[PDB]
Amino acid sequence: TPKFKRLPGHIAIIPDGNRRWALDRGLEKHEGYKHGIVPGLELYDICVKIGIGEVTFFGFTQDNTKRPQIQRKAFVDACIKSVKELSKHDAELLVVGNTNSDMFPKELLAYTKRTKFGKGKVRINFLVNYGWYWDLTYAFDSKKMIENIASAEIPRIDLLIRWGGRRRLSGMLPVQTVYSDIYVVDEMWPDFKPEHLFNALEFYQDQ
Amino acid sequence: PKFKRLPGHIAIIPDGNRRWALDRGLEKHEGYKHGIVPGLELYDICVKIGIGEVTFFGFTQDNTKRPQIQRKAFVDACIKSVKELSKHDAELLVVGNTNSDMFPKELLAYTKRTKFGKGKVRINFLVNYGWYWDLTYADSKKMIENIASAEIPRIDLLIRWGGRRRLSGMLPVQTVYSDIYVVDEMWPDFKPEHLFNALEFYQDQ
Ligand SMILES: CC(C)=CCC/C(C)=C/CC/C(C)=C/COP(=O)(O)OP(=O)(O)O
Ligand SMILES: CC(C)=CCC/C(C)=C/CC/C(C)=C/COP(=O)(O)OP(=O)(O)O
Ligand code: DMA
Ligand code: DMA
Ligand SMILES: [Mg+2]
Ligand SMILES: [Mg+2]
Repeated sequence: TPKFKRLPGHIAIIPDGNRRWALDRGLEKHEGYKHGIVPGLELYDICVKIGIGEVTFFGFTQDNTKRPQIQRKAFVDACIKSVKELSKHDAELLVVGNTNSDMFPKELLAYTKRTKFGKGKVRINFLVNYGWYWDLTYAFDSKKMIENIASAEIPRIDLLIRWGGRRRLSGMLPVQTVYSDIYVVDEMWPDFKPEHLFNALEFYQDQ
Repeated sequence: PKFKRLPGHIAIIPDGNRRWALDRGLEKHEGYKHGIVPGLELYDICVKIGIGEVTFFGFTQDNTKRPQIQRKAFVDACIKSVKELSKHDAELLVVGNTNSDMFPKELLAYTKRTKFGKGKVRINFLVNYGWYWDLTYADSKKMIENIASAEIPRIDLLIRWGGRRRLSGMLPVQTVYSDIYVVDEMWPDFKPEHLFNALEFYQDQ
Protein backbone atom coordinates (compact mmCIF):
# COMPACT_ATOMS: atom_id res chain seq x y z
CA THR A 1 0.00 0.00 0.00
CA PRO A 2 1.59 3.36 -1.09
CA LYS A 3 1.44 6.52 1.12
CA PHE A 4 -1.78 8.11 -0.32
CA LYS A 5 -2.50 11.81 0.48
CA ARG A 6 -6.17 11.03 -0.26
CA LEU A 7 -8.41 8.01 -0.93
CA PRO A 8 -11.83 7.81 -2.52
CA GLY A 9 -14.63 7.56 0.08
CA HIS A 10 -16.57 5.30 -2.32
CA ILE A 11 -15.22 3.13 -5.17
CA ALA A 12 -17.44 1.50 -7.83
CA ILE A 13 -16.17 -1.66 -9.56
CA ILE A 14 -17.31 -2.86 -13.02
CA PRO A 15 -15.91 -6.41 -13.14
CA ASP A 16 -16.32 -6.75 -16.96
CA GLY A 17 -14.65 -9.20 -19.40
CA ASN A 18 -15.45 -12.61 -17.79
CA ARG A 19 -16.67 -14.19 -21.10
CA ARG A 20 -13.66 -12.85 -23.13
CA TRP A 21 -11.31 -14.13 -20.39
CA ALA A 22 -12.96 -17.63 -20.51
CA LEU A 23 -12.84 -17.76 -24.40
CA ASP A 24 -9.15 -16.68 -24.33
CA ARG A 25 -8.48 -19.69 -21.99
CA GLY A 26 -10.45 -22.14 -24.28
CA LEU A 27 -13.32 -22.35 -21.71
CA GLU A 28 -17.05 -21.87 -22.47
CA LYS A 29 -18.23 -18.21 -22.12
CA HIS A 30 -20.17 -19.01 -18.86
CA GLU A 31 -17.06 -20.52 -17.13
CA GLY A 32 -15.39 -17.08 -16.67
CA TYR A 33 -17.74 -15.92 -13.85
CA LYS A 34 -16.43 -18.44 -11.24
CA HIS A 35 -12.91 -16.98 -11.92
CA GLY A 36 -14.22 -13.46 -11.00
CA ILE A 37 -15.03 -14.43 -7.38
CA VAL A 38 -11.49 -14.48 -5.91
CA PRO A 39 -10.58 -11.15 -7.62
CA GLY A 40 -13.60 -9.59 -5.74
CA LEU A 41 -12.34 -10.97 -2.37
CA GLU A 42 -8.79 -9.80 -3.21
CA LEU A 43 -10.10 -6.31 -4.04
CA TYR A 44 -12.09 -6.18 -0.73
CA ASP A 45 -9.00 -7.35 1.27
CA ILE A 46 -6.89 -4.54 -0.28
CA CYS A 47 -9.71 -1.97 0.31
CA VAL A 48 -9.88 -3.00 4.01
CA LYS A 49 -6.07 -2.82 4.25
CA ILE A 50 -5.66 0.65 2.69
CA GLY A 51 -8.77 2.19 4.35
CA ILE A 52 -11.43 2.40 1.56
CA GLY A 53 -14.73 2.79 3.47
CA GLU A 54 -17.21 1.82 0.69
CA VAL A 55 -17.15 -0.31 -2.50
CA THR A 56 -20.02 -0.92 -4.95
CA PHE A 57 -19.74 -3.94 -7.29
CA PHE A 58 -21.81 -4.03 -10.49
CA GLY A 59 -23.10 -7.67 -10.26
CA PHE A 60 -25.56 -7.87 -13.19
CA THR A 61 -28.27 -5.85 -14.96
CA GLN A 62 -31.81 -6.79 -15.99
CA ASP A 63 -30.49 -6.74 -19.63
CA ASN A 64 -27.78 -9.30 -18.60
CA THR A 65 -30.68 -11.70 -17.73
CA LYS A 66 -31.69 -11.88 -21.49
CA ARG A 67 -28.36 -13.77 -22.08
CA PRO A 68 -28.68 -17.57 -22.54
CA GLN A 69 -29.79 -19.62 -19.52
CA ILE A 70 -26.32 -21.24 -19.12
CA GLN A 71 -24.65 -17.76 -18.79
CA ARG A 72 -27.38 -16.36 -16.48
CA LYS A 73 -27.14 -19.37 -14.10
CA ALA A 74 -23.28 -19.14 -14.01
CA PHE A 75 -23.18 -15.33 -13.32
CA VAL A 76 -26.05 -15.51 -10.77
CA ASP A 77 -24.26 -18.47 -9.07
CA ALA A 78 -20.97 -16.50 -8.93
CA CYS A 79 -22.81 -13.38 -7.50
CA ILE A 80 -24.41 -15.48 -4.68
CA LYS A 81 -21.04 -17.18 -4.00
CA SER A 82 -19.27 -13.75 -3.95
CA VAL A 83 -21.78 -12.44 -1.35
CA LYS A 84 -21.53 -15.64 0.79
CA GLU A 85 -17.71 -15.45 0.74
CA LEU A 86 -17.77 -11.68 1.56
CA SER A 87 -20.04 -12.44 4.57
CA LYS A 88 -17.13 -14.48 6.14
CA HIS A 89 -15.17 -11.16 6.21
CA ASP A 90 -15.71 -7.83 8.05
CA ALA A 91 -18.12 -6.36 5.46
CA GLU A 92 -21.41 -4.48 5.87
CA LEU A 93 -23.21 -5.96 2.76
CA LEU A 94 -26.10 -4.37 0.86
CA VAL A 95 -27.68 -5.86 -2.31
CA VAL A 96 -29.66 -3.43 -4.50
CA GLY A 97 -31.73 -4.61 -7.45
CA ASN A 98 -35.21 -5.36 -8.78
CA THR A 99 -36.58 -7.97 -6.29
CA ASN A 100 -40.05 -7.84 -7.98
CA SER A 101 -38.62 -10.20 -10.69
CA ASP A 102 -38.11 -13.98 -11.10
CA MET A 103 -34.56 -12.95 -12.22
CA PHE A 104 -33.66 -11.71 -8.69
CA PRO A 105 -31.86 -14.59 -6.91
CA LYS A 106 -33.94 -15.47 -3.80
CA GLU A 107 -30.67 -16.31 -1.91
CA LEU A 108 -29.71 -12.59 -2.03
CA LEU A 109 -33.06 -11.10 -0.76
CA ALA A 110 -31.58 -11.52 2.79
CA TYR A 111 -29.00 -8.77 1.94
CA THR A 112 -31.47 -6.10 0.60
CA LYS A 113 -31.14 -4.56 4.06
CA ARG A 114 -27.56 -3.59 4.99
CA THR A 115 -26.10 -6.47 7.07
CA LYS A 116 -22.92 -6.10 9.19
CA PHE A 117 -20.71 -9.26 9.16
CA GLY A 118 -17.96 -9.58 11.82
CA LYS A 119 -16.42 -6.10 12.48
CA GLY A 120 -18.14 -4.40 9.43
CA LYS A 121 -14.84 -2.69 8.38
CA VAL A 122 -16.04 -1.70 4.83
CA ARG A 123 -19.51 -1.07 3.28
CA ILE A 124 -19.95 -3.34 0.21
CA ASN A 125 -22.90 -2.77 -2.12
CA PHE A 126 -23.79 -5.29 -4.85
CA LEU A 127 -26.01 -4.39 -7.83
CA VAL A 128 -28.05 -7.53 -8.61
CA ASN A 129 -30.72 -7.57 -11.37
CA TYR A 130 -30.08 -3.80 -11.49
CA GLY A 131 -31.40 -1.38 -14.13
CA TRP A 132 -30.83 2.41 -14.32
CA TYR A 133 -34.45 2.90 -15.54
CA TRP A 134 -35.91 0.77 -12.69
CA ASP A 135 -33.63 2.74 -10.29
CA LEU A 136 -34.73 6.26 -11.37
CA THR A 137 -38.48 5.39 -11.83
CA TYR A 138 -38.66 3.73 -8.35
CA ALA A 139 -38.88 7.31 -7.02
CA PHE A 140 -42.41 7.88 -8.47
CA ASP A 141 -42.41 15.53 -3.62
CA SER A 142 -40.16 15.87 -6.77
CA LYS A 143 -37.17 17.34 -4.78
CA LYS A 144 -37.30 14.11 -2.66
CA MET A 145 -37.60 11.97 -5.89
CA ILE A 146 -33.74 11.65 -6.07
CA GLU A 147 -33.63 10.63 -2.33
CA ASN A 148 -36.19 7.83 -3.15
CA ILE A 149 -34.46 6.18 -6.18
CA ALA A 150 -34.09 2.40 -5.60
CA SER A 151 -30.30 2.89 -5.00
CA ALA A 152 -30.69 5.81 -2.52
CA GLU A 153 -28.79 3.86 0.27
CA ILE A 154 -25.76 3.89 -2.14
CA PRO A 155 -23.94 7.22 -1.94
CA ARG A 156 -22.07 9.28 -4.55
CA ILE A 157 -19.16 7.39 -6.21
CA ASP A 158 -15.72 9.16 -6.04
CA LEU A 159 -13.89 6.69 -8.30
CA LEU A 160 -15.25 4.08 -10.74
CA ILE A 161 -12.82 1.37 -11.92
CA ARG A 162 -13.84 -0.80 -14.90
CA TRP A 163 -11.96 -3.93 -16.06
CA GLY A 164 -12.25 -5.34 -19.62
CA GLY A 165 -11.19 -2.12 -21.41
CA ARG A 166 -14.66 -0.64 -22.26
CA ARG A 167 -14.91 3.12 -21.40
CA ARG A 168 -18.58 3.31 -20.38
CA LEU A 169 -20.89 3.01 -17.34
CA SER A 170 -23.32 0.40 -18.83
CA GLY A 171 -26.02 2.26 -16.84
CA MET A 172 -24.34 1.83 -13.41
CA LEU A 173 -25.98 4.22 -10.92
CA PRO A 174 -26.48 7.29 -13.17
CA VAL A 175 -27.14 9.58 -10.11
CA GLN A 176 -24.09 8.41 -8.05
CA THR A 177 -21.69 8.48 -11.11
CA VAL A 178 -22.42 12.10 -12.29
CA TYR A 179 -18.98 13.34 -11.02
CA SER A 180 -17.06 10.01 -10.60
CA ASP A 181 -13.46 9.83 -11.91
CA ILE A 182 -13.41 6.80 -14.29
CA TYR A 183 -10.35 4.52 -14.53
CA VAL A 184 -10.41 1.70 -17.12
CA VAL A 185 -8.16 -1.40 -16.84
CA ASP A 186 -7.61 -3.14 -20.23
CA GLU A 187 -7.22 -6.60 -18.60
CA MET A 188 -10.40 -8.68 -18.11
CA TRP A 189 -11.75 -8.83 -14.49
CA PRO A 190 -10.46 -12.38 -13.68
CA ASP A 191 -6.93 -11.01 -14.50
CA PHE A 192 -7.42 -8.53 -11.60
CA LYS A 193 -4.07 -7.50 -9.98
CA PRO A 194 -3.48 -5.20 -6.95
CA GLU A 195 -1.53 -2.74 -9.21
CA HIS A 196 -4.84 -2.16 -11.14
CA LEU A 197 -6.41 -0.68 -7.96
CA PHE A 198 -3.14 1.09 -6.92
CA ASN A 199 -2.86 2.67 -10.39
CA ALA A 200 -6.53 3.85 -10.14
CA LEU A 201 -5.94 5.32 -6.61
CA GLU A 202 -2.74 7.11 -7.82
CA PHE A 203 -4.81 8.53 -10.69
CA TYR A 204 -7.64 9.54 -8.27
CA GLN A 205 -5.31 11.48 -5.92
CA ASP A 206 -3.34 13.13 -8.88
CA GLN A 207 -6.66 14.85 -9.86
CA PRO B 1 -10.40 9.93 -43.17
CA LYS B 2 -12.71 6.87 -43.69
CA PHE B 3 -14.62 5.08 -40.84
CA LYS B 4 -16.28 1.58 -40.80
CA ARG B 5 -18.79 2.80 -38.15
CA LEU B 6 -19.84 6.35 -37.07
CA PRO B 7 -21.74 7.30 -33.88
CA GLY B 8 -25.27 8.70 -34.43
CA HIS B 9 -24.79 11.13 -31.52
CA ILE B 10 -21.55 12.66 -30.16
CA ALA B 11 -21.41 14.56 -26.82
CA ILE B 12 -18.57 17.10 -26.34
CA ILE B 13 -17.19 18.36 -23.01
CA PRO B 14 -15.02 21.37 -23.98
CA ASP B 15 -13.08 21.51 -20.67
CA GLY B 16 -9.68 23.12 -19.93
CA ASN B 17 -10.18 26.75 -21.18
CA ARG B 18 -8.80 28.27 -17.92
CA ARG B 19 -5.76 25.90 -17.73
CA TRP B 20 -5.12 26.64 -21.46
CA ALA B 21 -5.29 30.42 -20.79
CA LEU B 22 -3.00 30.24 -17.68
CA ASP B 23 -0.45 28.10 -19.58
CA ARG B 24 -0.36 30.74 -22.42
CA GLY B 25 0.28 33.49 -19.76
CA LEU B 26 -3.32 34.87 -20.27
CA GLU B 27 -5.93 35.66 -17.57
CA LYS B 28 -8.25 32.70 -16.61
CA HIS B 29 -11.34 34.14 -18.40
CA GLU B 30 -9.45 34.66 -21.76
CA GLY B 31 -9.53 30.90 -22.71
CA TYR B 32 -13.29 30.88 -23.55
CA LYS B 33 -13.08 33.13 -26.70
CA HIS B 34 -10.44 30.62 -28.00
CA GLY B 35 -12.97 27.72 -27.59
CA ILE B 36 -15.41 29.15 -30.22
CA VAL B 37 -13.44 28.27 -33.41
CA PRO B 38 -12.67 24.74 -32.09
CA GLY B 39 -16.52 24.30 -31.76
CA LEU B 40 -17.20 25.58 -35.32
CA GLU B 41 -14.32 23.42 -36.66
CA LEU B 42 -15.75 20.32 -34.85
CA TYR B 43 -19.19 21.13 -36.39
CA ASP B 44 -17.61 21.41 -39.91
CA ILE B 45 -15.83 18.04 -39.55
CA CYS B 46 -19.13 16.45 -38.34
CA VAL B 47 -21.06 17.82 -41.38
CA LYS B 48 -18.21 16.57 -43.64
CA ILE B 49 -17.98 13.01 -42.19
CA GLY B 50 -21.82 12.83 -41.77
CA ILE B 51 -22.36 12.78 -37.92
CA GLY B 52 -26.13 13.34 -37.46
CA GLU B 53 -26.15 14.85 -33.89
CA VAL B 54 -23.66 16.60 -31.53
CA THR B 55 -24.36 17.86 -27.97
CA PHE B 56 -21.96 20.46 -26.48
CA PHE B 57 -21.73 20.90 -22.69
CA GLY B 58 -21.84 24.76 -22.52
CA PHE B 59 -22.03 25.45 -18.73
CA THR B 60 -23.66 24.16 -15.53
CA GLN B 61 -25.65 25.98 -12.82
CA ASP B 62 -22.51 25.48 -10.59
CA ASN B 63 -20.28 27.20 -13.20
CA THR B 64 -22.37 30.44 -12.80
CA LYS B 65 -20.91 30.84 -9.21
CA ARG B 66 -17.42 31.43 -10.81
CA PRO B 67 -16.00 35.00 -10.74
CA GLN B 68 -18.17 37.38 -12.87
CA ILE B 69 -15.31 37.99 -15.36
CA GLN B 70 -15.11 34.18 -16.13
CA ARG B 71 -18.97 33.77 -16.30
CA LYS B 72 -19.48 36.76 -18.64
CA ALA B 73 -16.66 35.39 -20.92
CA PHE B 74 -17.98 31.76 -21.05
CA VAL B 75 -21.65 32.95 -21.45
CA ASP B 76 -20.49 35.34 -24.28
CA ALA B 77 -18.52 32.45 -25.93
CA CYS B 78 -21.64 30.12 -25.75
CA ILE B 79 -23.91 32.81 -27.28
CA LYS B 80 -21.38 33.46 -30.15
CA SER B 81 -21.04 29.67 -30.81
CA VAL B 82 -24.88 29.29 -31.07
CA LYS B 83 -25.19 32.49 -33.25
CA GLU B 84 -22.36 31.39 -35.60
CA LEU B 85 -23.72 27.81 -35.99
CA SER B 86 -27.19 29.25 -36.85
CA LYS B 87 -25.53 30.92 -39.88
CA HIS B 88 -24.31 27.46 -41.06
CA ASP B 89 -27.13 24.88 -41.54
CA ALA B 90 -27.33 23.68 -37.89
CA GLU B 91 -30.66 22.47 -36.43
CA LEU B 92 -30.08 24.08 -32.96
CA LEU B 93 -31.52 23.32 -29.54
CA VAL B 94 -30.47 24.89 -26.21
CA VAL B 95 -31.41 22.97 -23.02
CA GLY B 96 -30.97 24.54 -19.57
CA ASN B 97 -32.82 26.07 -16.63
CA THR B 98 -34.62 29.09 -18.20
CA ASN B 99 -36.37 29.67 -14.81
CA SER B 100 -33.00 31.24 -13.72
CA ASP B 101 -31.48 34.75 -14.06
CA MET B 102 -28.31 32.85 -15.17
CA PHE B 103 -29.96 31.54 -18.41
CA PRO B 104 -28.64 33.87 -21.17
CA LYS B 105 -31.69 35.71 -22.58
CA GLU B 106 -30.05 35.69 -26.10
CA LEU B 107 -30.53 31.85 -26.19
CA LEU B 108 -34.28 31.86 -25.30
CA ALA B 109 -34.80 31.85 -29.13
CA TYR B 110 -33.42 28.23 -29.21
CA THR B 111 -35.28 26.35 -26.36
CA LYS B 112 -37.40 24.70 -29.13
CA ARG B 113 -35.36 22.93 -31.84
CA THR B 114 -34.93 25.37 -34.81
CA LYS B 115 -33.72 24.37 -38.32
CA PHE B 116 -31.19 26.84 -39.85
CA GLY B 117 -30.24 26.59 -43.56
CA LYS B 118 -30.18 22.95 -44.78
CA GLY B 119 -30.09 21.65 -41.15
CA LYS B 120 -27.19 19.28 -42.06
CA VAL B 121 -26.79 18.26 -38.32
CA ARG B 122 -28.64 18.52 -34.96
CA ILE B 123 -26.50 20.60 -32.55
CA ASN B 124 -27.62 20.66 -28.88
CA PHE B 125 -26.15 23.04 -26.22
CA LEU B 126 -26.45 22.58 -22.45
CA VAL B 127 -26.54 26.12 -20.99
CA ASN B 128 -27.28 26.77 -17.27
CA TYR B 129 -27.67 22.94 -17.10
CA GLY B 130 -27.80 20.73 -13.99
CA TRP B 131 -28.34 16.93 -13.89
CA TYR B 132 -30.57 17.33 -10.78
CA TRP B 133 -32.77 20.05 -12.42
CA ASP B 134 -32.87 17.77 -15.55
CA LEU B 135 -34.09 14.55 -13.82
CA THR B 136 -36.47 16.28 -11.29
CA TYR B 137 -38.07 18.38 -14.16
CA ALA B 138 -40.01 15.10 -14.41
CA ASP B 139 -46.75 7.72 -15.04
CA SER B 140 -43.04 7.09 -14.19
CA LYS B 141 -42.94 5.50 -17.76
CA LYS B 142 -43.88 9.03 -18.97
CA MET B 143 -41.78 10.93 -16.34
CA ILE B 144 -38.31 9.81 -17.61
CA GLU B 145 -39.56 10.76 -21.16
CA ASN B 146 -40.31 14.24 -19.57
CA ILE B 147 -36.84 15.02 -18.10
CA ALA B 148 -35.81 18.59 -19.13
CA SER B 149 -33.33 17.06 -21.73
CA ALA B 150 -35.96 14.63 -23.19
CA GLU B 151 -35.46 16.08 -26.75
CA ILE B 152 -31.74 15.07 -26.51
CA PRO B 153 -31.45 11.34 -27.43
CA ARG B 154 -29.02 8.67 -26.23
CA ILE B 155 -25.31 9.60 -26.70
CA ASP B 156 -23.17 6.93 -28.54
CA LEU B 157 -19.72 8.57 -27.99
CA LEU B 158 -18.76 11.26 -25.43
CA ILE B 159 -15.46 13.10 -26.09
CA ARG B 160 -13.99 15.25 -23.29
CA TRP B 161 -11.01 17.63 -23.65
CA GLY B 162 -8.87 18.71 -20.65
CA GLY B 163 -7.80 15.18 -19.55
CA ARG B 164 -10.45 14.71 -16.77
CA ARG B 165 -12.17 11.28 -17.00
CA ARG B 166 -15.67 12.17 -15.69
CA LEU B 167 -19.12 13.27 -16.98
CA SER B 168 -19.50 16.36 -14.68
CA GLY B 169 -23.23 15.49 -14.53
CA MET B 170 -23.69 15.72 -18.33
CA LEU B 171 -27.06 14.08 -19.27
CA PRO B 172 -27.04 11.11 -16.84
CA VAL B 173 -29.88 9.34 -18.74
CA GLN B 174 -28.39 9.82 -22.28
CA THR B 175 -24.78 8.86 -21.15
CA VAL B 176 -25.68 5.46 -19.45
CA TYR B 177 -24.12 3.39 -22.36
CA SER B 178 -21.93 6.13 -24.04
CA ASP B 179 -18.33 5.11 -24.96
CA ILE B 180 -16.08 7.80 -23.36
CA TYR B 181 -12.95 9.20 -25.06
CA VAL B 182 -10.76 11.69 -23.15
CA VAL B 183 -8.34 13.99 -25.00
CA ASP B 184 -5.53 15.16 -22.63
CA GLU B 185 -5.18 18.54 -24.48
CA MET B 186 -7.33 21.50 -23.33
CA TRP B 187 -10.36 22.38 -25.50
CA PRO B 188 -8.77 25.46 -27.20
CA ASP B 189 -5.94 23.15 -28.51
CA PHE B 190 -8.66 21.06 -30.36
CA LYS B 191 -7.26 19.32 -33.52
CA PRO B 192 -9.24 17.33 -36.14
CA GLU B 193 -7.14 14.27 -35.14
CA HIS B 194 -8.63 14.41 -31.57
CA LEU B 195 -12.04 13.78 -33.15
CA PHE B 196 -10.56 11.23 -35.64
CA ASN B 197 -8.88 9.44 -32.70
CA ALA B 198 -12.23 9.26 -30.76
CA LEU B 199 -14.03 7.91 -33.88
CA GLU B 200 -11.36 5.22 -34.48
CA PHE B 201 -11.83 4.19 -30.81
CA TYR B 202 -15.64 4.07 -31.25
CA GLN B 203 -15.53 1.87 -34.42
CA ASP B 204 -13.15 -0.48 -32.51
CA GLN B 205 -15.85 -0.97 -29.80
C1 LIG C 1 -17.16 -9.41 -7.93
C2 LIG C 1 -18.14 -10.26 -8.68
C3 LIG C 1 -19.43 -9.58 -9.05
C4 LIG C 1 -17.89 -11.52 -8.96
C5 LIG C 1 -18.66 -12.46 -9.82
C6 LIG C 1 -18.44 -12.19 -11.29
C7 LIG C 1 -19.70 -11.72 -11.95
C8 LIG C 1 -20.89 -12.60 -11.74
C9 LIG C 1 -19.75 -10.60 -12.69
C10 LIG C 1 -20.97 -9.89 -13.21
C11 LIG C 1 -21.70 -10.45 -14.49
C12 LIG C 1 -21.27 -9.79 -15.77
C13 LIG C 1 -22.35 -9.44 -16.74
C14 LIG C 1 -19.99 -9.55 -15.98
C15 LIG C 1 -19.36 -8.80 -17.07
O1 LIG C 1 -18.70 -9.79 -17.88
P1 LIG C 1 -19.40 -10.27 -19.23
O2 LIG C 1 -20.21 -11.49 -19.04
O3 LIG C 1 -20.12 -9.07 -19.79
O4 LIG C 1 -18.13 -10.62 -20.16
P2 LIG C 1 -17.59 -9.93 -21.54
O5 LIG C 1 -17.66 -8.42 -21.33
O6 LIG C 1 -16.18 -10.42 -21.73
O7 LIG C 1 -18.56 -10.39 -22.57
C1 LIG D 1 -19.71 24.90 -26.25
C2 LIG D 1 -18.67 25.84 -26.79
C3 LIG D 1 -17.80 25.25 -27.86
C4 LIG D 1 -18.57 27.09 -26.38
C5 LIG D 1 -17.35 27.95 -26.30
C6 LIG D 1 -16.47 27.65 -25.08
C7 LIG D 1 -17.18 27.60 -23.76
C8 LIG D 1 -18.09 28.75 -23.49
C9 LIG D 1 -16.98 26.61 -22.89
C10 LIG D 1 -17.84 26.18 -21.73
C11 LIG D 1 -17.53 26.79 -20.34
C12 LIG D 1 -16.70 25.92 -19.42
C13 LIG D 1 -17.12 25.91 -17.98
C14 LIG D 1 -15.64 25.27 -19.89
C15 LIG D 1 -14.73 24.30 -19.21
O1 LIG D 1 -13.39 24.84 -19.03
P1 LIG D 1 -13.05 25.42 -17.59
O2 LIG D 1 -13.42 26.86 -17.44
O3 LIG D 1 -13.64 24.49 -16.57
O4 LIG D 1 -11.45 25.37 -17.54
P2 LIG D 1 -10.47 24.47 -16.61
O5 LIG D 1 -10.94 23.01 -16.61
O6 LIG D 1 -9.15 24.67 -17.34
O7 LIG D 1 -10.55 25.10 -15.25
C1 DMA E 1 -22.72 -5.89 -14.73
C2 DMA E 1 -21.62 -5.64 -15.68
C3 DMA E 1 -20.28 -6.12 -15.23
C4 DMA E 1 -21.84 -5.02 -16.81
C5 DMA E 1 -20.84 -4.54 -17.73
O1 DMA E 1 -20.82 -5.44 -18.82
P1 DMA E 1 -22.06 -5.55 -19.83
O2 DMA E 1 -21.41 -6.52 -20.74
O3 DMA E 1 -23.34 -5.76 -19.09
O4 DMA E 1 -22.15 -4.12 -20.51
P2 DMA E 1 -21.71 -3.47 -21.91
O5 DMA E 1 -22.49 -4.10 -23.00
O6 DMA E 1 -22.05 -2.04 -21.66
O7 DMA E 1 -20.26 -3.75 -22.05
C1 DMA F 1 -19.54 22.70 -18.85
C2 DMA F 1 -18.24 21.99 -19.05
C3 DMA F 1 -17.42 22.45 -20.21
C4 DMA F 1 -17.82 21.07 -18.23
C5 DMA F 1 -16.55 21.14 -17.52
O1 DMA F 1 -16.98 20.89 -16.21
P1 DMA F 1 -16.34 21.64 -14.96
O2 DMA F 1 -14.92 22.05 -15.16
O3 DMA F 1 -17.42 22.55 -14.52
O4 DMA F 1 -16.38 20.32 -14.06
P2 DMA F 1 -15.33 19.42 -13.30
O5 DMA F 1 -14.87 20.22 -12.14
O6 DMA F 1 -16.11 18.20 -12.89
O7 DMA F 1 -14.25 19.14 -14.25
MG1 LIG G 1 -19.45 -7.31 -20.84
MG1 LIG H 1 -13.03 22.51 -15.90
